[PDB]
Amino acid sequence: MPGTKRFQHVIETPEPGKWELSGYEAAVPITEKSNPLTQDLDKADAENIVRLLGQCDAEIFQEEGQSTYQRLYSESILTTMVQVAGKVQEVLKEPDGGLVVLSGGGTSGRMAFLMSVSFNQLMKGLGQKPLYTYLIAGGDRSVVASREGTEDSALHGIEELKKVAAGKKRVIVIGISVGLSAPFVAGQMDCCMNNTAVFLPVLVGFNPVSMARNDPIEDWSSTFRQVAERMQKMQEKQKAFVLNPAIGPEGLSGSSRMKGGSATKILLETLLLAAHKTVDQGIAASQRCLLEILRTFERAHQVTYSQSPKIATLMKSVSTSLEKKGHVYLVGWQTLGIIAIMDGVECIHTFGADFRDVRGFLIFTFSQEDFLTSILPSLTEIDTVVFIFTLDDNLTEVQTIVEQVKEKTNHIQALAHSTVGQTLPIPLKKLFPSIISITWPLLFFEYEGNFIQKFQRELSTKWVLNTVSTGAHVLLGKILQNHMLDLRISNSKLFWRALAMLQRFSGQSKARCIESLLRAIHFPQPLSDDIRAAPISCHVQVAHEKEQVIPIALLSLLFRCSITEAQAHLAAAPSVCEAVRSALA
Ligand SMILES: C[C@](O)(c1ccc(-c2ccc(S(=O)(=O)c3ccc(N)nc3)cc2)cc1)C(F)(F)F
Ligand SMILES: O=P(O)(O)OC[C@@H](O)[C@@H](O)[C@H](O)[C@@H](O)CO
Repeated sequence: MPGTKRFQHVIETPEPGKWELSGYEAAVPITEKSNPLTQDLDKADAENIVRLLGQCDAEIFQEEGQSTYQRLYSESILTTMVQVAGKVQEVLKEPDGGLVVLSGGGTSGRMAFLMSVSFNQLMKGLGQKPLYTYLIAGGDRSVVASREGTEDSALHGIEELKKVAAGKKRVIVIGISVGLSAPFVAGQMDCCMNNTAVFLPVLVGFNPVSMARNDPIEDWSSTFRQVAERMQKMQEKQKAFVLNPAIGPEGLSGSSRMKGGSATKILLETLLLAAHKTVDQGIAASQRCLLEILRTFERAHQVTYSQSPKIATLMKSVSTSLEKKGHVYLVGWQTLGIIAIMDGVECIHTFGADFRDVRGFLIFTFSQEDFLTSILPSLTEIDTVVFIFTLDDNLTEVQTIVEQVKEKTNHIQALAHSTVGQTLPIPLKKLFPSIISITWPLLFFEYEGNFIQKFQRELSTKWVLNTVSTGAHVLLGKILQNHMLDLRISNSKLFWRALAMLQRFSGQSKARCIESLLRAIHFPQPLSDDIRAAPISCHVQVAHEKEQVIPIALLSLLFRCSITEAQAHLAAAPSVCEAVRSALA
């Protein structure tokens, strides 16, 4: 019937109590699963939230149990890292006409960008031509914007890839998609396999290939799953690689910007840095070199969450200022500035939040005086401003701006990275009472810009900011158990996530859930056979423009009522969240 094929890959809602034994659960990709640790994240206070997310992050480093999924420290994965470092070396010997592309959508694209800069700095420092570039769904602008809609085209991915691979002779394309999901990446990987002379694809994500996305892509014939099964067959001959350790579900379900983006850096910085540092030594990359780097990243998690209490306190002050209706400013220097802007932007699509609600700044790129002149005026009693820097930064630029803001704010906390035995200028630097000092043991780096120290700090800041931004919103009651129910449908994945969430919270059939969602999306237009059979992109395009799509659809299901009736009830309620939670009860 109309729509059957569009919706075929969707599994039926299991009966009450049979969610386990249906094996609906067994087919939910790890990246989409509910994390058991965060069952009650919506009831944790600020310190528990910090404890719970630090613990979810720790799962990146958990080793394989004895019939189960390969993980970061499993031998098959590390061996694949080794072989990939190998192939990157080949290109580093023959830079002429060589290129290395790091590509993803959303946060995968963001992570790509940072890494491409770093390894370009590193080749610069050695006086070598930069060989890295990045690709991101929707073009360069996407690096620092909420543009969730742009990942759904495989021709787009391929076009970007063809632009940059210009007239190169040897191209490594590292397609990153946490969910093994983005059609932007799938097209690149497939195109690489049709020209193996030139291209070597390397696919990075965090699901087993058996769980890779398998619904049709609108502008492409193969599914991500097919593309990844075929890359895996090519790996036996070293013409493709799939690098896909499980890292366990996200603490906020399906929020792959968190563990996923972190694991992307951990995994790729490790491997790229091993490759570089072993070419000039005339020595193959080896498990042992990678391990050293992985264990350093693992210490970085411990070190970072040593500051949990003060992490929780920044949480409380970010949530407060949002709860009144203030804004939160994230002020950082060099690469940590960039990461700040990335965090704030991601809050737009992740929590429905305004661009002003949690925004980042680099010294979006506003110089010292420029920030003092334009932004400084807009501050208020109830706002919160966060300073993020190292002791290597230019602390006269720092303290100035802090001085200025201190008058207008009072809620300022800060995030400071030091090697042990560095001190804070002004012992009266008690402009910040009780800082989040994060102090890094001395380590034996040998490259000029000390790249291992940069990656540690970036990763640690990422974790802090991710945990704060995410925690501040959970405190406001915007998250249900460990799901963001009220998201904005802006791509096909988000559309499947919504339908999934409707089945889980209603317990009602697939067909009912699908019908409610399409009615909520296209109201006031009734369901027609065309709408039922339309490409998912049609539903996305319409839903992306509306508010409360998913809650309305869930209310209509729970009260077994019309869309007209569910909107009226929502408008009659004190808030979306209360309407939903009391309807659930
Ligand atoms: C955990 C939960 O059941 C759930 C179950 C499934 C999904 C989900 C399942 C599949 C998709 S998807 O976009 O089709 C997809 C995405 C990635 C992938 N590798 N495979 C499929 C998106 C979301 C999301 C959530 C619920 F409780 F949240 F509903
Ligand atoms: O890396 P994937 O699975 O291809 O996901 C790509 C993007 O959808 C994803 O990073 C999204 O922007 C984030 O908001 C999810 O937290």
